[PDB]
Amino acid sequence: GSHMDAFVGTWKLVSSENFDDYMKEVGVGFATRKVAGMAKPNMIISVNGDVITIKSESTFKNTEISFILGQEFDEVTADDRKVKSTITLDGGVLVHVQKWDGKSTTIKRKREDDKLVVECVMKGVTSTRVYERA
Ligand SMILES: O=C(O)c1ccccc1C(=O)[C@H]1c2ccccc2S[C@@H]1c1csc2ccccc12
Repeated sequence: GSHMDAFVGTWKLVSSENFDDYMKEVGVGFATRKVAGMAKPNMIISVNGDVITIKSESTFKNTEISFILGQEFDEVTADDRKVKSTITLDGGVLVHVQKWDGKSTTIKRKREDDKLVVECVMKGVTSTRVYERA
């Protein structure tokens, strides 16, 4: 077993705050913001050995990333950015940094009670997305 197994499972989005504003800051265009903003993704997190997989499934897009903590990888985001991603587990928080075009955004995922809370930050703008078990 591992600490990381607190995140494993199938999660459904229950609330969102400031996600349109976050996407604006990231540089997502109007039409993508509208359709992505309507998405209610389910997030499936699994671990096999050292490899963590996070899959997000919705009517907008289905995406999947697999990675080893601390080891950079190339990722194509749901909004079609080509980014360099590094994911670490710091003090029980999964911290995902994406770098592209001289820009950076950080996505933190934390357990809080029966929720999985996702905080996305792009410069000064934070979006909070709350998931519960499916
Ligand atoms: O939805 C989240 O909770 C989330 C948080 C951080 C990173 C990715 C996500 C996602 O799940 C992303 C995703 C992936 C597949 C299907 C639908 C969605 S909505 C969201 C997303 C759409 S454009 C964009 C542009 C920037 C960031 C997210 C996003």
